Amino acid sequence: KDQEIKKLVDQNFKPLLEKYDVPGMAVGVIQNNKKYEMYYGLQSVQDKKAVNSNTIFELGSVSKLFTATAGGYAKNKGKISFDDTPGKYWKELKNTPIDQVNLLQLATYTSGNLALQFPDEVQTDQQVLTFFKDWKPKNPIGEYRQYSNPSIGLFGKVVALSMNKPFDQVLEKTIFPALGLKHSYVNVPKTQMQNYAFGYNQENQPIRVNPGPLDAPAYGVKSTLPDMLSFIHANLNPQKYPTDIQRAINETHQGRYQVNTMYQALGWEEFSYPATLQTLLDSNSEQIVMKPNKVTAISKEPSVKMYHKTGSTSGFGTYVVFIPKENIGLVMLTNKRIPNEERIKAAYVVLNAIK
Ligand SMILES: *[B@]([O])([C][N]S(=O)(=O)C1=[C][C]=C(C2=NN=N[N]2)[C]=[C]1)OP([O])([O])=O
Repeated sequence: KDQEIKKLVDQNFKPLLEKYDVPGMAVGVIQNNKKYEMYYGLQSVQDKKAVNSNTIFELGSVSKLFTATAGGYAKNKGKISFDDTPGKYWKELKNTPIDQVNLLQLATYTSGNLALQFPDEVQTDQQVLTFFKDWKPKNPIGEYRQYSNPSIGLFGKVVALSMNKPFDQVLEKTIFPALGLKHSYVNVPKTQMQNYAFGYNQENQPIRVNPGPLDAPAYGVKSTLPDMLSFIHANLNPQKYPTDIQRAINETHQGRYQVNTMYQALGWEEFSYPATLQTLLDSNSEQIVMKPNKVTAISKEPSVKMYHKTGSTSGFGTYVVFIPKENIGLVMLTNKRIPNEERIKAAYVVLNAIK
């Protein structure tokens, strides 16, 4: 039955490469503290270079899981409180309307007036500040979820301030080493550049992620399959990790509110396990991801939880899912974006099939 993991991944993930003309894929499963790595295709088409365990992929919004973790770590070191407001850490925002939004609300997208992206004209340090100064409320604060790069991006920048280090150094010098990660970066160094995949766009042109305002906390991490698998292992089995990072991790698992069947935890999305396929699919529906939705308090506290997160940049897809009580998880990394539904559906069949 260990011998079936490979066959399951070939049945469910492998056809997506022909169907979506994807150059390269890495799929990892972890089960009962045993890791399985499946690699497909090429990290770079023009160089005929294979996907392998050194291959670095862009994680996109799976990056928000690291930001959430950095938030949990800073809360439990007493550097921040989730009841604080950003003006306490970014002086220049004190007494402004955005300083009525607390850090949890920023992290969990409920400021009530923040869209998916910054405006394209917002780019520099000063334009970012200016944007947050000029910010004014729209929906009642804390009542409306709209998925948002600037919201969690500011939470990220506040966490770095509370730690007196820029955000990239928070991850690379504190958070990634505490998790045992060897090849995860906000900035891929010179000596690893030959391991960094090209991404491929919808016209199969090789591309990489562009700079943008507060990109690191929102979508700027790159990692390998083994690293991601270690991250899922941390999440599934955090007793082995330093106390500090354990408390951080636990903090990311606590659901804060519900949108019907989807609970919003810190970074992660949480569901009752077992979740139906449609529950997992509808979590990244146009309605949930693209438009405001009024949240409610958690009514049904799930006893057995599962967690997932999707991520995309223009050239890369990512999906990450784990279920504590089954001691199982999966990671998919592609260097071409494929529909979220496909990633979700393939992971559902594999994880169900293994028990
Ligand atoms: B995350 O992956 C955020 N998705 S996004 O639509 O906001 C997005 C951010 C950044 C890029 C990009 N910048 N430079 N190159 N590519 C593209 C898209 O959430 P998710 O999983 O997509 O819902």
